[PDB]
Amino acid sequence: SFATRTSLAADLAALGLAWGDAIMVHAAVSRVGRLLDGPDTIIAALRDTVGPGGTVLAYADWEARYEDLVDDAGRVPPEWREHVPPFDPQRSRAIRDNGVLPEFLRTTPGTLRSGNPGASLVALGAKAEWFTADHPLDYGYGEGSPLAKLVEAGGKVLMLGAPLDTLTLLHHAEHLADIPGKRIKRIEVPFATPTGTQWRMIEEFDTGDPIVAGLAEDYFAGIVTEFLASGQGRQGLIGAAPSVLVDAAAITAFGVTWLEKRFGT
Amino acid sequence: ASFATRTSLAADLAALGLAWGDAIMVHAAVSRVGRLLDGPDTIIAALRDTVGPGGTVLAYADWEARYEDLVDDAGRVPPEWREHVPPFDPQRSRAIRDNGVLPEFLRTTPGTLRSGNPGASLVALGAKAEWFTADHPLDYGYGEGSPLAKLVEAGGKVLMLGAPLDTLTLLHHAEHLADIPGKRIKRIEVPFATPTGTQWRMIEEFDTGDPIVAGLAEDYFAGIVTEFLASGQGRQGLIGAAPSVLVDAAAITAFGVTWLEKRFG
Ligand SMILES: [Cl-]
Ligand SMILES: [Cl-]
Repeated sequence: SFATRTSLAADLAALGLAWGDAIMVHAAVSRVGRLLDGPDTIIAALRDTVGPGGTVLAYADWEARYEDLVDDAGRVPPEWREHVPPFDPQRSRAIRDNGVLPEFLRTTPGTLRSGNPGASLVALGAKAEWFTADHPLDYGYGEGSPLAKLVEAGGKVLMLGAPLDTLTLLHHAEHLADIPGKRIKRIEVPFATPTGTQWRMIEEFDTGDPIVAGLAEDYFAGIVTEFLASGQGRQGLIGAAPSVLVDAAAITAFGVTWLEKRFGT
Repeated sequence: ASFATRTSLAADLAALGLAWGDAIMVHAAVSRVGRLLDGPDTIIAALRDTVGPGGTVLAYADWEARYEDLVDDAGRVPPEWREHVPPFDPQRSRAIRDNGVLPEFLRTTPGTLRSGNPGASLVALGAKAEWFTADHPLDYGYGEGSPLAKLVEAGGKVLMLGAPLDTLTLLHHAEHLADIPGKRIKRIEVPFATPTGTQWRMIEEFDTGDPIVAGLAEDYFAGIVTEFLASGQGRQGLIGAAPSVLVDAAAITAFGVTWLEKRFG
């Protein structure tokens, strides 16, 4: 049978999602079961559960398919530059590699989208403007980023059936961790401007593979599983989906400690 | 792989016979097109570039209407479910994604309009978008005065861009027009969003979920299209990597009516 916006809100409240929360969601929509409005049922239920003073967020990123073309310095070959679609935070699609919910949130009326393309978040609700403002273009998973703001605001992250290694916030722990050997990525990015396309080199720690050597690609999942084993966070069903709800500040500190124990001096 | 671009796709579309000023309805299987530098949006952009500002780009939106699984044998929603069913909102309801994401991506392109009969709804973007989407009759929404009838009246075109040939929605307008006996009729209750809340209405139309009459294969539209091509009409060729078929809307409609009337008839 169908789960509804009402039934999902009951499940979310039971799992610990609280009135006024800033909630970042990662979802595997099919695992939730039958939904009367599909992915939009999830968005509506989240909004119902945090209420008007809460904020609903997701990781947008952008497709940036031209990245396959760049040279070893990260630059776009001259013959391709004119063809590459520039980033526009109001128009560029969210990436769909981990389901359609971020794109569906992006196109829900009222949603705002932050300005660092590959690190961009979407936000809908009371603090959406603040969460998406002034996203630094370099090291966009670090200080002053939407992820840093989620920690500062005491926000939460919900894995709604999503694979645990897709918890984007742990890239903020990677950025913060005092460990050596961090992998740095440099890539040229085109930005839409009223005066035309402006290209800029972006530098950040790589988030496409673990920040340091010796880790499997899915190592974030193990960090989350250890966090839960330590007695932190909450687990329960949302619809039919096994789900995990964690405090943003708590999981970030745990991930920093996890990395510093294994790679620090 | 190489990347197709909005420039290269526009060249392919012009080569296939798409013309400046055309009203073009597109059905697309994005995966058949090969690598696209801006994904499905490359296709939309190339279509707009080829027809220009005086042209119009259309697609079949429909809507998910998942509650249809709940209706009783007269098509009505049982009382315990009525409050939970998301109402149709032409500006908000997703396009159905059964035949790919392009209609939904077109729907969320700035400026696109969406017609008011949910299950028969078209999206339209361009010079005649208001006319194409206005006053869509709620009963028999594939018939007179519908966006599909208007496409025929305007001398528009239909492009199967890698799409299976039996997904040519316009041939449901031929089914509506054909003077044949035994036509199957569908009745279903539909909720509409309004300023004062949900308003329910019974909709009646010829059933477009199965062939209009008994004795036809489920994919019989595909055979009509290939017979149309075999008669010397229409154009065939690649768009990007995708085998594609471009037909005149008025011509394929008359052909399909004649095809049905010859047989049933
Ligand atoms: Cl879905
Ligand atoms: Cl379709």
